[PDB]
Amino acid sequence: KKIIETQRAPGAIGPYVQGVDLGSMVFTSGQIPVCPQTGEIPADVQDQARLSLENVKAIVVAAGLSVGDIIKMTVFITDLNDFATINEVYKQFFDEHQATYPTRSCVQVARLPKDVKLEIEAIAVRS
Amino acid sequence: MKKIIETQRAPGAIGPYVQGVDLGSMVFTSGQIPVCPQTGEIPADVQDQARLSLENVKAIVVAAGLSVGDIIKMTVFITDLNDFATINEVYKQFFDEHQATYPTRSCVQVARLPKDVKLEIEAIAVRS
Amino acid sequence: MKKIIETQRAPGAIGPYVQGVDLGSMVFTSGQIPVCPQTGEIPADVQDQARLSLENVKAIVVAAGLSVGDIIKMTVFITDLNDFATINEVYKQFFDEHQATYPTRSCVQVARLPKDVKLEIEAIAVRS
Repeated sequence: KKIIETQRAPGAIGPYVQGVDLGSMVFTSGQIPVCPQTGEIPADVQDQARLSLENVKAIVVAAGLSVGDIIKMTVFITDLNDFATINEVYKQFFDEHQATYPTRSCVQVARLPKDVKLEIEAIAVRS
Repeated sequence: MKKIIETQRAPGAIGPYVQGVDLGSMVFTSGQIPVCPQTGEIPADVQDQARLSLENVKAIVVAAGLSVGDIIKMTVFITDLNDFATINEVYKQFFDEHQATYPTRSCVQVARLPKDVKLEIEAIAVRS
Repeated sequence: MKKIIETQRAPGAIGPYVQGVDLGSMVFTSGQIPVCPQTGEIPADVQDQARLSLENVKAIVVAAGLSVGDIIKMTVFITDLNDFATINEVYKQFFDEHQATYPTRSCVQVARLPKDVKLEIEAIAVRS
């Protein structure tokens, strides 16, 4: 049960840690497209998708793991019109790390913290 | 242990995901929607939709060497809580049919789901 | 080891699910809504609702021989983000009171929750 803390993901606002490392398994919090330095949210969905993804990556790498060890994601979205765009980014993100795609759920919710267009949580394994 | 689960008995991974992953001790499925594995059709009735997602979950869990009775956790994202009595009747019947202990569950009403399905079901199965 | 968890300190199961599953290394809870185990009722105020879901989670985790400080991941499903600051405050004091480090967390606003409660909270806890 080790806590994960990285400056390459946005710092914890409220009463949660960025990640927890259980030994075999790493769980991230839901990541939103907040810039870890500036605290800013990009306006385009394609930039939001990339930034949530990077924020997930940061926590997983801080645990000593890679993109390729992510086995499950959930993508919470606010607008299905954004779906093909989010998918393209999500695909390029995995391809660039030469990593097979995780398992995945994807649901459109009513609203997300800070009115972002998406939120991504992950589960990675050590081997 | 990481092994990708791939089956013709569940609908083909359309976008950037795999249907299931087998970690040895645990199996995770992608969220299963009511898409017919052979025809790509979405049944119109919520009873048939409920039944079809559960069957798709089954197909992936079985392709891993497991069964429905190994399912320990499900999340059931739905678009109408008024459908809930019917979903729940189908869902009870499914575990019963398979002589399976009921898993833990969360059920929430979301805004909308891929391909305008009424439910999406993700599952976690353990080996022993 | 697939042990069903059963406690009277959380509302009894109302359908095809169990309150919790103990796998040995981890414990998964069903999604907990703010129904009082003794009255079957829902308090109107969201601080009360948040506290109660959290107590209900704790009742199951504790039935497995674990404690609040062993909870590693929560998903908080809410129907109104305007409730969020209030829910956080209650959620934080809950963990502080138990001297527990905060779990990882996802928080989304859904459209509707069973019995029209304001939030629903599921958990995962680990033994070691």
